Amino acid sequence: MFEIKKICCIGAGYVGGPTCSVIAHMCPEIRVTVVDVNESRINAWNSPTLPIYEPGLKEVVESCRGKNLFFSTNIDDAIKEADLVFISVNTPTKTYGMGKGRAADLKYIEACARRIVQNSNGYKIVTEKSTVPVRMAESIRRIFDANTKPNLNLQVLSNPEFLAEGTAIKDLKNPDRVLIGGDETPEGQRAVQALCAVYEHWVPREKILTTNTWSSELSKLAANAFLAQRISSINSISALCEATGADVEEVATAIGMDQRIGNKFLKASVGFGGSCFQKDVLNLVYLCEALNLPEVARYWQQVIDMNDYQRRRFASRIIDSLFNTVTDKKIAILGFAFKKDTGDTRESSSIYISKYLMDEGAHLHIYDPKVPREQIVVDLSHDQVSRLVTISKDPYEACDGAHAVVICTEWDMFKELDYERIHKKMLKPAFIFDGRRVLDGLHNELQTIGFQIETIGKKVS
Amino acid sequence: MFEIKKICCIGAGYVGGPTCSVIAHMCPEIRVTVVDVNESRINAWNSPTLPIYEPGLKEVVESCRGKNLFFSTNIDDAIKEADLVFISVNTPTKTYGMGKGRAADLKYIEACARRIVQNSNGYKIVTEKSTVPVRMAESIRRIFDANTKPNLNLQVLSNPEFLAEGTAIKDLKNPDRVLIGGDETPEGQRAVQALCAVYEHWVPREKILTTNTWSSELSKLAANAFLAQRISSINSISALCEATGADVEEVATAIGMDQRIGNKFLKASVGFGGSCFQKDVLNLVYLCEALNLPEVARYWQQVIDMNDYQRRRFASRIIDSLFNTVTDKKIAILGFAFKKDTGDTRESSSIYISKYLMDEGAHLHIYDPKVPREQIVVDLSHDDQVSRLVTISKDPYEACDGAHAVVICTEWDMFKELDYERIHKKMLKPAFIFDGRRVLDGLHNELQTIGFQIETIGKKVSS
Amino acid sequence: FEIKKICCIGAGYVGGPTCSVIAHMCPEIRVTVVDVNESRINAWNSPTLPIYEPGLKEVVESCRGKNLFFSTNIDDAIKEADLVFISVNTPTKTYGMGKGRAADLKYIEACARRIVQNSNGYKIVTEKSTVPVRMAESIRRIFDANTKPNLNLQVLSNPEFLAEGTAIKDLKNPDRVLIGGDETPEGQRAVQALCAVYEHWVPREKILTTNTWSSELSKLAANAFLAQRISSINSISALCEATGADVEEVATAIGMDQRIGNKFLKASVGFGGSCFQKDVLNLVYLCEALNLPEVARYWQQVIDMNDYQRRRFASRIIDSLFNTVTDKKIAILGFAFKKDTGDTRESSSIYISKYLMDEGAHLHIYDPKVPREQIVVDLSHDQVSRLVTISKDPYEACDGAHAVVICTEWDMFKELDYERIHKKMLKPAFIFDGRRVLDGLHNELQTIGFQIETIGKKVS
Repeated sequence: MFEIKKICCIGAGYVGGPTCSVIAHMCPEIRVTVVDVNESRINAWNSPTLPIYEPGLKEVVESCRGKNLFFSTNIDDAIKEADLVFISVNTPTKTYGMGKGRAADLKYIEACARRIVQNSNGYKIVTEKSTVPVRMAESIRRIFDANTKPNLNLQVLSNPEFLAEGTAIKDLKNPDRVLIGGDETPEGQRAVQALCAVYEHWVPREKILTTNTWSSELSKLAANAFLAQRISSINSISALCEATGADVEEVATAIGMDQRIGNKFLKASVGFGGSCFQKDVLNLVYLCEALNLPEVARYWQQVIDMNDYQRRRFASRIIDSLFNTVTDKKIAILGFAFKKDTGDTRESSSIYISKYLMDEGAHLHIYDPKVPREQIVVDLSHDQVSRLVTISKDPYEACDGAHAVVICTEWDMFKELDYERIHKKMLKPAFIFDGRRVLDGLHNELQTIGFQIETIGKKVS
Repeated sequence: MFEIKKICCIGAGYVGGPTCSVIAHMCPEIRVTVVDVNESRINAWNSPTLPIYEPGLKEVVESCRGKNLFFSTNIDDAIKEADLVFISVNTPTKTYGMGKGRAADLKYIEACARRIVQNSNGYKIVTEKSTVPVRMAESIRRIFDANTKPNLNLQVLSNPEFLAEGTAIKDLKNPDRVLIGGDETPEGQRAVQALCAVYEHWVPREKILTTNTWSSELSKLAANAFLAQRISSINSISALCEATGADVEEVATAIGMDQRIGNKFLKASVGFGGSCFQKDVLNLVYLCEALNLPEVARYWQQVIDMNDYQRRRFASRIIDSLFNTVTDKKIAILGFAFKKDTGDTRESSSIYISKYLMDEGAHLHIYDPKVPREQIVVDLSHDDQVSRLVTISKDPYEACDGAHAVVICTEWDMFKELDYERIHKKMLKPAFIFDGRRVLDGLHNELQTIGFQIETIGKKVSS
Repeated sequence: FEIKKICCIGAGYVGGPTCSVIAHMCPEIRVTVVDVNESRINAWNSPTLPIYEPGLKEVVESCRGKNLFFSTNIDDAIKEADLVFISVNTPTKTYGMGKGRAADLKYIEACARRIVQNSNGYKIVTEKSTVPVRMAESIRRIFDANTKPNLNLQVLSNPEFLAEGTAIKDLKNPDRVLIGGDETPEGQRAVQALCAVYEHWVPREKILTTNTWSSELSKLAANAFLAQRISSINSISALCEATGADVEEVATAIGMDQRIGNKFLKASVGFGGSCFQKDVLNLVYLCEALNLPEVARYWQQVIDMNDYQRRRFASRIIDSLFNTVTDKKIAILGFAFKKDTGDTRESSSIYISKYLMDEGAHLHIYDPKVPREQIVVDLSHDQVSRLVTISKDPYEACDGAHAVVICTEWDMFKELDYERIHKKMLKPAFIFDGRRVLDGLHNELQTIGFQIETIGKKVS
């Protein structure tokens, strides 16, 4: 049974960094070297301020850095010494050409593969950690075969990450499962078992799942699509609740108590966001089109169409409730990050709701307790931002003289605002549009104050 | 009856120039004057370097110019003196307004017709040589009738050109047929015979076909449509060959040995090009829509859709074979002219293949032995993208040095004779050759043992 | 390896004539044509052959009983043969997946199973009938799954290209012989063995060897290229009618380009016969199944244009007759799909007739060769009883008629007494020439009083 003693991870982002930090934390006898072409990131990892924020990560990095955890820009030597090379580079969506807006951009993966084989001799295990399209491993193998040397024996595995941002360390220390895919040949199984042996230092054997290479790559895409589909499904029910007098929280509770469905990922919202869900579902749809599977492609495209409809429908409700005109009206946008307790705005629903209201000429005053001013301007920019967008320092200034308060992110503090004070200074009639159900239970009090309050999945009354 | 002694040709392009040169060459007693408003062209025709390249054309022109062949900008007097006036101005596709992208642009023909009747007296024969939509002659006749003078008698004929680019002189000296259309009136027939007697100085009577005016105009469009359809048909079969393991060259040989089909114009390619095939087919399509023949229109439109599909599919094969990403990859484009043995790039398939790869952000290194560097830059510009992504190489080995793939888009003979062993050593691995013209047929065993993965039109990819 | 014994399974218009010529040209080769149809096998052994081809009766009588044999003993013929031809029918599916377009392969697969059941040692098995591309792979899989010790069945493709009416001339002097086989040493050895049979009377330069798939695809593609020439010139005929051009003038001008050639450029009411439409639809279906929708819709245009040419011709008749033909007597001259044959398969006359029947016309149909019963069958699904009369001579069909519709180019229609026909027709009297058979007679017919309309010529 082959024992991995040296690990090299190419890519110092939110996938490679935390995973390779935890491996080093759990495997004292393994040397872990994280390398990246971006010198700023590598220096930041070796600095007192880490380039990504995850609870517990700063502690983990400080307990191993300098013993068996190393960050370096010397990509060549780290590859040369390693028994195992992780490919953890970014796979952004193509913004150009074939599959624009949907397909993954593979240029970083292929250059990474070419760098590895150029710098490798003898036996190494090469592992895809970044989210790759299915059959990527076949391409990496072909690059290795075409650039082969005497005694060179590079084994290619798949080992996707399933951590969700905000709980990376907890998820890496106690994963629901570890997924490792490899060829079903004797060489592939030896390599798979060698990688299993690393994770078995802290993960129970029952939570380590081994599959073939293609299953492992597809499982990562399928898993995120199934999760996004749960949200789009309950969001589709919220529209039906608004039309019938049902209440989407009561329905979601009743549904989730069926133990075959479970009670997670059933919170209706103005739409899901973040850098993973839309990107992975769109990648799955593109894959299906490329494989002549249009029925499957249109099946998964609905998850995205429903998400787009949930956002557009919420913006239209605002415009319709405000007497079908919002031009020059001050509107407070409370919450800009894609979810609470983060500064991340990527694919945030607040961006799309804001753009829809900007397209009507609304004067938006935007408050978020964590997102910086500069990021909000960028997210809403391509001049229109100058005319229409104000970034408020506190929620009450955002609401002063407003026609409506639009809650787009479920920050806990929005439940605690002084709505009596807010009402006095709003123009009348004053509206609250709750896109996150955070004001549930406060509706009776807000109405007696004088607000007209509308929320996702509840009939207006 | 009527003997043509002076000919005036309005238009000094591909339609007018070579034909009138050959007429002068074959008919020493006829004075032939080619006229054009473009003063650069007239001078070039009167210079030792001609504005279009055709084998043998220089010899023809130098044997008559100044004797009975003349190039001049004096349009008015050349018209006044002529017994026969050829209308040979261009009919480009409209890039604006009604029928944009498909209709023929007729402004030059009409201005030419108005110029003729304004400068004409007595009897003249006016002949449409340029490719026109059917019934163009009716418009010309109406212009003449509305601007008539005492003792003015303008007879309008159709006499289209069928020369193929590259063999223009051979085809004009030895044509498959000469086609002349005119009215079935006594005056129309006298004019038809007068034009026939010119061609009878070197063309046998059995090869001169006379029809009515409308049949002659339509015959030009239809013949061009039939030729383009043969190419689109064998190209559609090439995609079937790639999916089944048949080989399009074997299939094309088997088909072409049926003497009812014949073996010409059955070479599969990345797509037909040049300034005439697509233009003439789209004109036929537009004509059909305007006459409320939508079934006929969509029938001929398929010839163009298949050509567009053949180019898009070849580019998609390249991207797919290169691991579905060509961003920042160096790719050699060997061949930019629309066909071999010319510098002409008009509607060249290489333009479209190059643009598809540019849209992915590929670094193209383009080599062509005859196309000038500035023309390649113009054809790929709208520019900034051309600056970032396009290099024009001085020779094929420089284009291939450090390249991921070699793409052969034009069937130049020299690409067959390259030192592919030298090219392979300096290419990145795996090294790909994409043969869009089947020029490397028979070298596959030799190229594979060197180490290339070679893909070609109409052949399944080897595993 | 020398082929000494040949067995041909299938005694139709393909296998019979081809194997008769092989026997005639190769005295030392024993050639056995076998078929389960006992009626046919006897007819081949009788003085009256089941298919009529000039020269066929002469060729068969020179070899039958010598080295050419017709038998229903398929099994022993297979067991003894070095080369087995598969020449069974592949009709279009009328049910299920690909209905109306895909070939029904049940006879080929059954034939494959019979061969491997009855074979030992080395044999060459050759597809002669028109098959879908990759058919040979299916036959090879049946053979491999039912293999025996030392069994070696080599599968080749050798399609036939004879045209009905000139079959014997085409077999004795073919434009080309096409043989497809595996590009392995065993495949090439089997290919060369088949070439040696044909080299008894076919020059080497006309024998083309390719891989298996190319040979199968070549048969479909060639008929599709021919059908496309007809649909292309027919599309031009509609444009001639709209512009004043003449399709015969245009076709002559086109056909004098030696890169196009002057064959298969006769505009008509539509192509017919049991080959053209069937093969083009098979190609379209093949393209759809291979996820090639662009190629599929390209070749589908050949059929849509043919359907349009027929529908447009029928609508011209109806519009010229003042947009009503209910109870009007209309003479249909010609029912066969082309002249000088009794074959009506996919005849344009069937479709033109049915369009006119849907309007309630009283059709009187005359054809000098098609038997009465065949016309009734072709027009059936009661409507035939009410509306269809089959005439004995053309003058009876035209008596009291409003219109004469010429759908088949029989030479005799050029020679009718049109003065006599005009007197007894209702006025205005129309002639609709769907084959251009009356060209040159237009002035004479017009002065008699007919309004004459024809394909590819603007109405006078």
